[PDB]
Amino acid sequence: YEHVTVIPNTVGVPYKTLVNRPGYSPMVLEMELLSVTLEPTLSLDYITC
Amino acid sequence: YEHVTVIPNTVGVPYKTLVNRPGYSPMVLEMELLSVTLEPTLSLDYITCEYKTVIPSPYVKCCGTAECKDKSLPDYSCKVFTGVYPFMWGGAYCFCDTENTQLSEAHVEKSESCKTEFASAYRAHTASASAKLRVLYQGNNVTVSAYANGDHAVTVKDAKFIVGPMSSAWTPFDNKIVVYKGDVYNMDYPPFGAGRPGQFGDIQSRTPESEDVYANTQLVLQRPSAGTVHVPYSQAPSGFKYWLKERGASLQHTAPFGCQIATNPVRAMNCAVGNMPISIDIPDAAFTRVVDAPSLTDMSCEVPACTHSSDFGGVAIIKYAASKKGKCAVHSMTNAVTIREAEIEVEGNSQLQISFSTALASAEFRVQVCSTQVHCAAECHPPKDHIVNYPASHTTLGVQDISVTAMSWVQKITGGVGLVVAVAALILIVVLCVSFSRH
Ligand SMILES: CCCCCCCC/C=C/CCCCCCCC(=O)OC[C@H](COP(=O)(O)OCC[N+](C)(C)C)OC(=O)CCCCCCC/C=C/CCCCCCCC
Repeated sequence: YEHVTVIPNTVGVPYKTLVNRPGYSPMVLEMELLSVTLEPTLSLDYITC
Repeated sequence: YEHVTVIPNTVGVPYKTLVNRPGYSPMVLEMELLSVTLEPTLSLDYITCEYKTVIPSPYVKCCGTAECKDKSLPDYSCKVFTGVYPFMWGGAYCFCDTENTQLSEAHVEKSESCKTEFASAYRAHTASASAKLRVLYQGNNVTVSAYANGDHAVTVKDAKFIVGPMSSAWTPFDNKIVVYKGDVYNMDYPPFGAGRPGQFGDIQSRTPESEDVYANTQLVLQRPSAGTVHVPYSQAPSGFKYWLKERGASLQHTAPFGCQIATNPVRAMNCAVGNMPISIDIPDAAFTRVVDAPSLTDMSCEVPACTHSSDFGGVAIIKYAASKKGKCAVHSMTNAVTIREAEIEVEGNSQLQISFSTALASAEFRVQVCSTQVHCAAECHPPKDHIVNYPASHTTLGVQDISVTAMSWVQKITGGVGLVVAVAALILIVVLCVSFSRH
């Protein structure tokens, strides 16, 4: 059962989301962003020494 | 005690029936059709096969002219060609350069493959239905097989079953059918002895072992090439071989109602048309006195969750208080809702769970445990899967006005419009009364 949810991008703060499906008992998932990384693609221009 | 009921002819879908004999605890029987077979009566018109052209070695008459003979062979042809100068390997065959004739002659016959490779052209009169049924009786599955003509009652476990007759005479075979070996086709083959050349039926025979053969292949003899001792001819190619390539799709792949076709004998299996009248006779020893049966009071029913998903997508929980321990019949008194369970064990003060299938988006129905019924209702969600590999267990949604609760919107709008119309009519009639009093 695909369940799309949105949590704020804050790191280290747990967020509880409710996964509810008819015929099945509701499920709650506790999730917590441990780390988020942004990796720029670099195109070196020149080296200075 | 004898009971009669009618079930839809759909194969593989169980149905529940209620046997409410007065003075006894009601009994619920479940019957499911395992297979339904139609086997038409066949009369063999003729057979077709590949022909062979029998050519005797030509008679080349040296220094003279031969004469055409005559006989009654299937497609006998004879022609005398004059002016031939045939050559064999060692030199000319005829002494003189001319005044020679060749007596070419040929006929046709059944091949030797007609014992194995043939197509039978039948005439299907009428079907003799026969059904094999599985009935859940006394909490036991017992398989009952019998003819479906409404007669030929069969007895198992002291019960007497009579099944049929078919509610519909529909059959997937026309009057004229042909069977190759496993396939059957609905085709209108030519009359025996009137078959066209180069088409199915160019050579016919009453039986594969018969000797008399009709063959119309327009065999025409042709003039032999100069200096050759052959017998050329022009003939329409075998129509049976042409048919084999251009057969098309058999009845097994084109029949409606999801029919299945077999052979030896030819049958039509699982025709999903009509309904099956079935009558059951049960011994009095099977029933129980209503007093001796457990009695149930203080029944409450709730639906924790439900879904109209064609596969018992709903569950109902029923609380109850029982007089004594014993089996009890569960029956849904609403065609729109089908309940899987048939009988249940009941004891003390406890609760029991049942599963039901429905098409209503809002379920409202009365479940009748033995001798006592309870109202039940809840909302049904729609399922997520679009397609499934099995038929719907429940019946159709409903032939009439089974729209869901939250039709309260319809009630509200209709009531408001009716109130406005009633107010307008009242104003009209009061002013009419006032104006009619005035004079
Ligand atoms: C001044 C103007 C006058 C002009 C007159 C207008 C005439 C127009 C009409 C002609 C009628 C058209 C019918 C077409 C033929 C269909 C036949 C059919 O094949 O019939 C399908 C079935 C009916 O079965 P039957 O009874 O005939 O079979 C029993 C048969 N016998 C009775 C013989 C035993 O139909 C079903 O079952 C399907 C069930 C599906 C139910 C759909 C529910 C739709 C509900 C919508 C509600 C909207 C939400 C409200 C929200 C409002 C908020 C404000």
